[PDB]
Amino acid sequence: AVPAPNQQPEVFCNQIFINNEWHDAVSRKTFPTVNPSTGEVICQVAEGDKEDVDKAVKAARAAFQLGSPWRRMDASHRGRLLNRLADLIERDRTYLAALETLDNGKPYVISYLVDLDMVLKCLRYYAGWADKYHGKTIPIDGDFFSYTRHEPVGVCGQIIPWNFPLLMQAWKLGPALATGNVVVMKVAEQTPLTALYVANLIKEAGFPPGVVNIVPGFGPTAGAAIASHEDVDKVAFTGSTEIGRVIQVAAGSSNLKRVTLELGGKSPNIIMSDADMDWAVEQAHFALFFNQGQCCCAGSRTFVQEDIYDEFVERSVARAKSRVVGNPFDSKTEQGPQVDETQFKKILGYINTGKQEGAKLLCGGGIAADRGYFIQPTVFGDVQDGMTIAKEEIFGPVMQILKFKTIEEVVGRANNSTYGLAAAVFTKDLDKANYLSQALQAGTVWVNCYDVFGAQSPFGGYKMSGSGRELGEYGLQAYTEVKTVTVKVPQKNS
Amino acid sequence: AVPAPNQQPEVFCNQIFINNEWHDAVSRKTFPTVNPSTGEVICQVAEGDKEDVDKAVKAARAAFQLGSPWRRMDASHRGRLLNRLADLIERDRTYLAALETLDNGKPYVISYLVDLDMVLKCLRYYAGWADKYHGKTIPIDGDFFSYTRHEPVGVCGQIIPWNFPLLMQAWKLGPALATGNVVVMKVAEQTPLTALYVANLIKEAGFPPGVVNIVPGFGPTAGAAIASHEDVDKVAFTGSTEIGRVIQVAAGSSNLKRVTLELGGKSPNIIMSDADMDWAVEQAHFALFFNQGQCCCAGSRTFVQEDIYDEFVERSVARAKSRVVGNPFDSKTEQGPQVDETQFKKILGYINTGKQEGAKLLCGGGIAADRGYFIQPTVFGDVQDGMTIAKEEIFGPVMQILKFKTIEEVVGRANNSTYGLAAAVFTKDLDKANYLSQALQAGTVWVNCYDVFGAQSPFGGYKMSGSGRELGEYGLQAYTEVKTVTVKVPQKNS
Amino acid sequence: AVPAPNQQPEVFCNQIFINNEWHDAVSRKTFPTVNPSTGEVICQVAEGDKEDVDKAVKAARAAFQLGSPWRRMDASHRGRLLNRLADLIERDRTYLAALETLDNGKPYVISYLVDLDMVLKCLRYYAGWADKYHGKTIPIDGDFFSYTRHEPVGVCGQIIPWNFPLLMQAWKLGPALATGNVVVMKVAEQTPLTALYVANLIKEAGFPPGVVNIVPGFGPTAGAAIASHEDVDKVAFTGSTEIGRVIQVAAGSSNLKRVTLELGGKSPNIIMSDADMDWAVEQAHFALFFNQGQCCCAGSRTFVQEDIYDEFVERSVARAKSRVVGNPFDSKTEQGPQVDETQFKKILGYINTGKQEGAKLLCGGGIAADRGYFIQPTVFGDVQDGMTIAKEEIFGPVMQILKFKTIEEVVGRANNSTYGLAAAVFTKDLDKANYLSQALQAGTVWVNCYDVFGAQSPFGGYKMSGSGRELGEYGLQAYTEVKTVTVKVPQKNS
Amino acid sequence: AVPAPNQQPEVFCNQIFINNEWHDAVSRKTFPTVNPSTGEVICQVAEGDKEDVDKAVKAARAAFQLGSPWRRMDASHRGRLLNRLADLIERDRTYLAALETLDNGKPYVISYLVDLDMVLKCLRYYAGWADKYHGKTIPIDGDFFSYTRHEPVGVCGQIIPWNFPLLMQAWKLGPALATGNVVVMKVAEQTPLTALYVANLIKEAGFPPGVVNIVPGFGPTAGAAIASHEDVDKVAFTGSTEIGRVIQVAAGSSNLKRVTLELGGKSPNIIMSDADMDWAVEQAHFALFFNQGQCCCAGSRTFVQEDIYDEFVERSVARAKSRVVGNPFDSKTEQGPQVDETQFKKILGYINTGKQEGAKLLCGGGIAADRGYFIQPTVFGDVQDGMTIAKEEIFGPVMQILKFKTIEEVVGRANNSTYGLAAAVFTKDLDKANYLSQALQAGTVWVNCYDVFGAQSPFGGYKMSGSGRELGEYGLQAYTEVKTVTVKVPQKNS
Ligand code: NA
Ligand code: NA
Ligand code: NA
Ligand code: NA
Repeated sequence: AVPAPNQQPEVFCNQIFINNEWHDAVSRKTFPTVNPSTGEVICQVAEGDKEDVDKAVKAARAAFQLGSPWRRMDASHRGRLLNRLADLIERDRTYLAALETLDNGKPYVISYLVDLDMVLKCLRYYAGWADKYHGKTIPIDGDFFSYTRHEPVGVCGQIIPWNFPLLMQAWKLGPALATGNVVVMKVAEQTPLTALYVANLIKEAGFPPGVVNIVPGFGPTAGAAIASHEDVDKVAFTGSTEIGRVIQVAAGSSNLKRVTLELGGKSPNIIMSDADMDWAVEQAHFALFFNQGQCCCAGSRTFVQEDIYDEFVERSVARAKSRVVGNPFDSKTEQGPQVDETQFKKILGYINTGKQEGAKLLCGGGIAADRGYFIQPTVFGDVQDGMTIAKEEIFGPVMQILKFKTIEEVVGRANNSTYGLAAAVFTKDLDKANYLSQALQAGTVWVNCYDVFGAQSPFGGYKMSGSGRELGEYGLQAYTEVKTVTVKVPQKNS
Repeated sequence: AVPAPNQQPEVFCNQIFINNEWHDAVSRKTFPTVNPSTGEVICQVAEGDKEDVDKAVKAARAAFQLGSPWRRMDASHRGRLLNRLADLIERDRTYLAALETLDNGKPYVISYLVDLDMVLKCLRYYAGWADKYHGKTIPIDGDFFSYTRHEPVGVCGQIIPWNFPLLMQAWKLGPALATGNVVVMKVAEQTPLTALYVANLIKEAGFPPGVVNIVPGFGPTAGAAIASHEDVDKVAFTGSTEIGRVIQVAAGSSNLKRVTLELGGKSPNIIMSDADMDWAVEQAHFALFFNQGQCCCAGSRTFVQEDIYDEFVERSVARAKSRVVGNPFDSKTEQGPQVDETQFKKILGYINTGKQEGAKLLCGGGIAADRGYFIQPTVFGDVQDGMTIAKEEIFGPVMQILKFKTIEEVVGRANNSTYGLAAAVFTKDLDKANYLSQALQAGTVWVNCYDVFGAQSPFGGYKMSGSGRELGEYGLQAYTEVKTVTVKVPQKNS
Repeated sequence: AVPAPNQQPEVFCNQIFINNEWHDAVSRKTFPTVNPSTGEVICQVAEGDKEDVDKAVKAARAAFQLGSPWRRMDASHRGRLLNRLADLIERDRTYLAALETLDNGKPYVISYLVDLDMVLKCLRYYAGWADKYHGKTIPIDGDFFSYTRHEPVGVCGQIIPWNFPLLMQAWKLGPALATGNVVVMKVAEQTPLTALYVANLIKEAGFPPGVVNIVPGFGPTAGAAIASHEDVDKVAFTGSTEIGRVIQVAAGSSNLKRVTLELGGKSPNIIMSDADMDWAVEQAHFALFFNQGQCCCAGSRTFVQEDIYDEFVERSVARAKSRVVGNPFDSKTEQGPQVDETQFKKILGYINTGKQEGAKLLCGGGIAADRGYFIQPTVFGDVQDGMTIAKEEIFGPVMQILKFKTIEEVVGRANNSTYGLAAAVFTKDLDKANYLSQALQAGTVWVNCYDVFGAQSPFGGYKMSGSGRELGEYGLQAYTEVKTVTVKVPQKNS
Repeated sequence: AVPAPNQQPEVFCNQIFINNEWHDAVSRKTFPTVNPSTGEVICQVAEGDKEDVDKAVKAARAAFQLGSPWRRMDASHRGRLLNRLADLIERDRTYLAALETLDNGKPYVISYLVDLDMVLKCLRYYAGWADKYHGKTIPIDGDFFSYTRHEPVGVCGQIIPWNFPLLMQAWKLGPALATGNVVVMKVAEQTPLTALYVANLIKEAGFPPGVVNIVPGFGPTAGAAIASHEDVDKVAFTGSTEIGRVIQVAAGSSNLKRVTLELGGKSPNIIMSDADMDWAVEQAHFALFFNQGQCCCAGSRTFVQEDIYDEFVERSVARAKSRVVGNPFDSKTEQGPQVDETQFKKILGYINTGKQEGAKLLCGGGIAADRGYFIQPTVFGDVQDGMTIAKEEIFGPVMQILKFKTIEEVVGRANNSTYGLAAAVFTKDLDKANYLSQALQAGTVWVNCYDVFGAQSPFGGYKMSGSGRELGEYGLQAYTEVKTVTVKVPQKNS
């Protein structure tokens, strides 16, 4: 079931979080955060900039000093704190889900059943890793005792997007804190509220001051300040491929800080002729339209084998036309508004480009409401690889259906992209499944399913969809600095 | 028990290696490689540039295609090939050691007993890793079967320095080949010969054409071409910190290729009052003077506790004065010439700066021979943290001895650096050793020893000394692209 | 902060626990459990036998059937349940500690601050392991996809001792439940209460019926029934070496069930001449006297270097004389009574033997109270290796102090034993610590400390002190059955 | 590509191997080893007994002493030695293959192409493990430094069968030697020759005396002396379930030595109606008839779905009737003789048993030649679960074909056995494969293939088919003794 929401939840936090205290921007400047469903301003938020970032970094660095409460804390206790933070989030689940929906636009039912649940599972998962990421005792040559210490990388700058505000924060905080690092987080200007409230919970949980610092603000200012900072040891970024470049260049230009990127995609969803029609159709719909189509791993290239193409398209169009668009607080709503005006216009622009280039508009294609940033579930058929809607990430409710003949053909076409975040394969055949999962150049390959995330399984991109991995044990690698200690001994023995 | 060397080894390879064939630069241009012991030209070498690197990348990419011999090869067989390569190198050990000394300048005895031995151990170590770097089967939530495939990152651009020509090539090829990647290597212009001959052995061993391609040439040309190439998936660089920045910026500006860096250092060698005097003195000498002082992790900051400072310095000066400098082919020679004129002049410049800033010159300080790039073993006493020779990497036979009082003091001074490649601690006290090894911010902390390397133990730097690790199991991480495959199953059970 | 105890807590559970329900023994027989501090009966407890064990096994087997709630449960959820169990035990902490002290005899302060704290840390540690014990994807030769599934071993029979009732229960349940196994636990006849109450908490936590079944009773009856059962897949035993043999014999004679043993010991505590006198004395005292000396890893062989022997002995005797013996509920009591009469007499018998064989009685040596099973802290000096009190496990407040001269001597004397559960070394010298830690043949070697347990570090014995390890990642191995799945694929690629 | 064999290979080794030297049995007794193809005696072999085993154990223990060549040797060097042994075995490949066939009876082509090839890959695989089985540095609570040492278990008694003489020796020596243990091996009385020759190669390779000792002789004498020896730390046995019990009982009755067992089986080969008929028929034949049916994991229960039963049986019978039985040295021979008379008679007995209980004899069922121990490829149809030929391991060329209807039915029937060594599933359906591979209670589950072994993939049984695993990383666990070292440090930091 799902508890009734407060459609107009009160905002308790809207400032910069440093040393477990709330601060106004040094410039005293604030920026408005809008409710995408109405287009009206929710409240003002402290606009952090370079100077505010500097304050946050110094606080983090201080909390990371040898002998500090955070450094001396037992690894198991860090796990205890993460579990406490999770318990607190669960206590304030209904409120957080409502505030998430208010600032993001996604359906309250989803924020409660999906986003929040995943946030809880992510933090609790990593909570258990806190005291289990062992170093090694190595059998080196000669009379020596060699071993490695898995230490925290240090002050970690984390910049996250707006599509999954709370979840993105969880994916970043979970591994970082589990391994004993300190954080200076830069949340999206479109969705700063939920993350800021969580900071209050981090304080309530008992995390030492300076361990987690959140600086709301713009990208070119606050974000770039973190990426170019001389005292930030590592930066984790999740967003567009274009900005990912800026981040890596900034890291190489400054202090050569370690970098991991989770960028965009143009994920291919391959439906073989032997697939379960009903299942594939529903999953292909979910694969694309999930979260208003604002998912980095969205199945934006639906490949369908010719023998079943016509039927698949017919069923897909019907499903899209039946997709309920409206008030995200209404239990019947399947699709809310896009995050903001910029995205709203961007998507309409892509739809226009799709029409211009010859793609067959099967349904939707325009605005779905007079107020808010609602867009009709759109489906394009007979899409070709060279079309703009087949190459660029739309990040909206715009489905692309392409036809193919052979398995060798679809492999080449699916892999012919600078992106490689994810891919899916729908088939009943064992050999086909194995052939494709191996051949596909993507960080995650789903078989007879889509958007199946687990805190236990790593997620990340190939090619220009990013570098490094998040979630699972792999998610701890980027947050660890390996130290080798080689000691001379009297006489080494096996 | 070292075999008599051939002081005038014949050069059989001096061109660009692509598809197991030797090619002249497209521009037909060549550059001279000098014997640092005489200053005379050994021979000309094909000067590779962008167009040459482009040919290399295409060959590598072709060898990496799905279904190719290298891709279909059993992981165990890749291990067999690496073992065969090692066997071939051992067969031609005496020749390679001589050719190494001829082009690099290091004593032949060291080339044979150290470099070649370490080359063999590295290749053989990784040969064993070829079929053991397992992926994982993950207990994800829901009715799904989730697992990861540890696939090769792809086309790897590897740029190596001149201080350890053969060894650096092995540290690179070992992990790359063991994990099934393809290589486009750019060797140092100062020492291209030995690596090129090894390429001939790579062909002889049976490695498929295009798996390993070597392009000799300059850095701003060939090296930059690789770092900025749109089809190179990963770049591994070892060299100066200055150039490391260029590499990472090039990667972010191009295709967001994965990057790992092994940069410079100013490693502190801490000698506590309770240390074994004789041992610490000898190890401190080796720590700094090894390989003409041309070691990335050289103990260029010798911290000595006041109570033993005087005696330590006296013994160190004596050892430095008795260090034999001369023909690297003479068995009595402990120190050969510096790699080239540029390094020769740079070192003298640092010695001049050391005198100008108030450091007490105890011995050496000038040229050691009329012909070649020989420098006298130089030792500076009463060095202060603020001095240039105390902050900048000299990369030559110039020792810095600093005095300290407390253990807390030395930690702070040792850690006050933008470098953090290595560090050492000499003491008989258990608690002191553990306190320091933990407190020191360096990739490798040696206790009662120095420059102890093992193919089993990872090596890499903290801060601006680099990112990522080489050697050991960790050395495989950067050469692996993790793919998650999540399959829907009828009913998941434990 | 130790809360005021209920020096006579009420017993709510005293029956057999099967399918989350309380049952009387099939025979309806019961056995008394005595308060060692008064010798008075606390209450009767259902005396389980073979027929009762058979019921428990069938219940366990049923809960382990493919498709059952326990088998289908998400691994992460098993973790949640273990964390819930912990929270429940923490809620009833004060009560459990008191009940522990009542049935066992250990000081309430220790039961609260040590036993329960460790029980909570153990369960919470393993809760985090529930969804992280991955299988592997293996790069096998040929066109195949090979991987391993880490499945539960199945029905696990767990037999535990009386020295740490609650903690031994946690050490067993934590790893077993985290890996998805089912349990048929046989608790000690001397201390069945606390475990039985925990079963109530297991039910309250939400664990499916049949997952954990507890059968109180005698060893030759219930215990042997489990060890010899044809449907028990694995048995984990902790107790004496003598019974350990019976366990392995029973396993081999029955169905070849997997076996792991945590037996007795005669752990050497080596005090080098350069050790911290005060610290070594206090730790050596703790090492032997902890938990009324009823610790499997007790430092029952205190080796002291001759140069410091006299002083160490003097200080040791003073500390032993000042050790407060009395009512466990009194805050000032450091030592409570022995678990039962049998142990009471066995200890006195050993003290008598110590006197008869020439060991020098320095203090104590007799009964400490008129009522209960209290024994005076006894210390024997000038003990020789061949003496009975130097070879056999006393399991009481009887300290053995031996004199030695050289480090080579002590290693040989320490290792000359059929036991090898633990050992300790006290010294300030780095080389000595490393030499001894490597040379000593024991599952755990403590340096400058003793009885330092962590749920993160494995514990187990060498030689006849047992086989297999508990705690840490290693504790999951014995509870895992490895399955290899090798699938034929169209064409294998790296 | 198989070199012409020496049909009458000379025997160079037929004594007891201790300390790299050949010794006669203390009793001077010898036993004949027979050529199963002719029934003639090949030669006599020293009959080792208890006293001979005692000598071997003492030699092994001596070679395992702290500071010995074997204990001090670099782990990487152990790998070098293993690779050398492999090279020597390959050098004498043709000879060993012929001698294997001479004493065992299996076809020379198979001995050369399969057995020897597998032996080479096993040792070479484990050679790579020697310096890679790392211990751990654990983030324990409090101010401590905790880590583990992966030490050798010690003196390992290894008892192997006669079905795969050389391969079984490799599966044993590889992991034991890679981890630095010492060995006392007891080879099968029916096939002692090849293992003894390999011992010569062991000495030639450079292994220190006492590291590997081989004692040929009978089971109740030599084998039992090893299992019950007071100085043998671990025993690995491969053979019948009956003797496996004796081994575990001996271990528990003696010194509680660690035990791993690889026993028999009655592995089910499930053929679904949608399987590739031709492929399944050929694979089901191989599954049962390989190595004269003398394979522990032989697919002795071929379950076939009713809709394809009739055709499958027809094709199976035809294939069985075409299977060439004859001189193992003739290239045309597919099946040689059974290992000895005892097995010969046992098989004939089971064949008669099958006829008596109602199983339909489709072909064969009798002796295939006048001389030797040749038996006709026998196929039984319409076999029922309750029949003896359906429950007990025949270990001969006798196929059982059973009919089933549903997938749920077959799972229950396949799992209804005290054996659980292996199983197979033939189907084109993804879901069926996953459903079955998860449901089957077997150590190895092959999908669309059978008898696919890889040094990288673990092998072992469930239930009464054994305990523990061999091959892969898992094969190292039983050969490792874990030691925890917990050191007190000034101040623990992350
Ligand atoms: Na917003
Ligand atoms: Na040169
Ligand atoms: Na009692
Ligand atoms: Na024979």
